Amino acid sequence: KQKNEESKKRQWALEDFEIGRPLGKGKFGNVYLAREKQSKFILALKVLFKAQLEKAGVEHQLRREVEIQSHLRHPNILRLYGYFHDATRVYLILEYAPLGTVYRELQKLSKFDEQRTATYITELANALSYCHSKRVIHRDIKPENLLLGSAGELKIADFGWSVCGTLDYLPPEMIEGRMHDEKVDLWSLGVLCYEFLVGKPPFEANTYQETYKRISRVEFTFPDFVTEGARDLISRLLKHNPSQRPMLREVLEHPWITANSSKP
Ligand SMILES: Cc1ccc(C(=O)N[C@@H](C(=O)Nc2ccc3c(c2)/C(=C\c2cnc[nH]2)C(=O)N3)c2ccccc2)c(=O)n1Cc1ccc(F)c(F)c1
Repeated sequence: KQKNEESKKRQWALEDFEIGRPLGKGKFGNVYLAREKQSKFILALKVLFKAQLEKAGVEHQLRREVEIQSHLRHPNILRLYGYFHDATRVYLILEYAPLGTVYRELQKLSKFDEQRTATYITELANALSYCHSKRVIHRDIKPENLLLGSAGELKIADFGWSVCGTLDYLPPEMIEGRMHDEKVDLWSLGVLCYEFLVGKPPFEANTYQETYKRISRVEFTFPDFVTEGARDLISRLLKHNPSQRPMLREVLEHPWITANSSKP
């Protein structure tokens, strides 16, 4: 299912694949379902236009991110099989996550129950701990960049790595131009946790400027249905002071998480 091949190579051409239905769209590329002709392996092929990548000044980010990603082997991170190119465009060979994005699940369910939410948060904390363990700090984490495996397991799908768009998930130190460390994504978990339970992120607003101020001020409120344990956890993660966010160990041990996650 996931342990295909570790020898990533660039002798792949478009003629190796039968192309299927469009899976999603982004600014630069379309992602398609695809099947490798020889093996019949189902995967997703994301197609990005080279000229657009260079024009936007992100091609170097892509080379470095691909190189990093090729090293990451983890059940809650989408596995990257390889890449190649022709004259017009650049092709990324990605794991196919059949149950789709958490974003769509949120749109379909309106909000998640504490069980879905705490399972998702455990999976994210595990994945970010693994990423942090190899010097790979993460940028923002969006429900759009969370996929679901055949058993409903979460897969981190965004390239927010290191050796923007909407800010909803960015911590103050990332938006105020301050210094940021691995604690940025702890902020991200609080934002995602809130959105999972509530159905929108804690600082959502009609305009970018309003949102900027709400994040900077940490101006958010809890609806009544949000339980005492979740309020406490979100409040621990959504701290202005990076130094005040917990370690991932502490997150995984939080009594609301331990009492609510469905992860055997
Ligand atoms: C901010 C952001 C968000 C998302 C991406 C991103 O690309 N995810 C890739 C992806 O979806 N894989 C994938 C694999 C198997 C799947 C599915 C999806 C799926 C269903 C589906 C689709 N849609 C809702 N459900 C299904 O059933 N099986 C992807 C790669 C290339 C093109 C499109 C998607 C991302 O890069 N960014 C960063 C970003 C980019 C451009 C900006 F301008 C910006 F500001 C920020």
